[PDB]
Amino acid sequence: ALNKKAALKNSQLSRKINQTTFSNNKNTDEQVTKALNLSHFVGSALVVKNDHVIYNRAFGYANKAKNQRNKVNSKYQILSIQKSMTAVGIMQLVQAGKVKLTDPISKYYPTLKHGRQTTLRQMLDMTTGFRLKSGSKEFLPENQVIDFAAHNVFYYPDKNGIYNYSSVNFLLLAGIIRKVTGQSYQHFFTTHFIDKLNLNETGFLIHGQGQDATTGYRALADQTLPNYDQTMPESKSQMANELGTGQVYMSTADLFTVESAILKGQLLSKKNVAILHTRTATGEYGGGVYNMSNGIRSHGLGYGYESSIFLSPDGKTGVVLMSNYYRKAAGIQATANKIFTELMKGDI
Repeated sequence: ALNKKAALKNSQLSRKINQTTFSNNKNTDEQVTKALNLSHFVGSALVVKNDHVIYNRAFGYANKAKNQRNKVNSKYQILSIQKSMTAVGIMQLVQAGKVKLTDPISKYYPTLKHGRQTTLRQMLDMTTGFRLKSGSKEFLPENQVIDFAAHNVFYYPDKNGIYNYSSVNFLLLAGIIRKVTGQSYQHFFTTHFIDKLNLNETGFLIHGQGQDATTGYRALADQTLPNYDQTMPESKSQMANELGTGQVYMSTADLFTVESAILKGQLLSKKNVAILHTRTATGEYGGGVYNMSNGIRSHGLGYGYESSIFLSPDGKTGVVLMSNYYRKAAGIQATANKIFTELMKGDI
């Protein structure tokens, strides 16, 4: 219907994006702003080159009703980009000698009837046959979010060992962090990421964003322009059910800091970062990110938000775009991809 039309409009936007020039004898602000304006971007945009911020600008409204404009320090949902952080949490446990990537899931989830042999390595690479079709419709504490998933997950033998995206893999990994450490995931995340890296605009949505908050907006089918006519709800249960997988908010700077710190070896040895970030035979995905010849990427979608990061192998050069106004017909990822490609060539 309009669904199909929206995919087509987005293809056409990617076309116009991909055919924009980009020269380094022209002002960075002007060129990036032109590309963001093409997609009618709403949110905040960060471009870093050899660790220097070269573009940092916000567009549209954090909360239109309250006349609050998005700011460079606005907070957005990182969504699935949190999986890369859960992945690093697991590999920290590997480095500390507390788990192995060859461990079978049945070591941690003894009640599972099928897929018991599935390794932690496979869960980290999206090469498992597990799927959770939906979480609990009522708010559950972490231990019960984990219990729900372990008892409600499907297993598909056809999908064992081949890349197929399934979020429950990372919820279950978060439950393994809980079991091994005896800590909550929220506490683990706070000490290992928030405290460690001095993140001041990072937290869990279930506890509120505080200052510089944003509101998620709902687009009607096939719309490209932001009208802010409808907010997108997210219940407490939906936030709880994103344990390990998409329950965190960050500023663009805080997201860049985490992903960069990972690659620079600040949280985990460079050797273990490389072991973690290893693609598979069937997919670029490995260890919670997509692995490319020219760095990593991760993308998130939900609750009216979209998030995107592209980052160079050494962590010093990249693009973060986050939006509180997802539109299928005006996605942000192709824009971030093009900026990153140009940035890595030397064209900015």
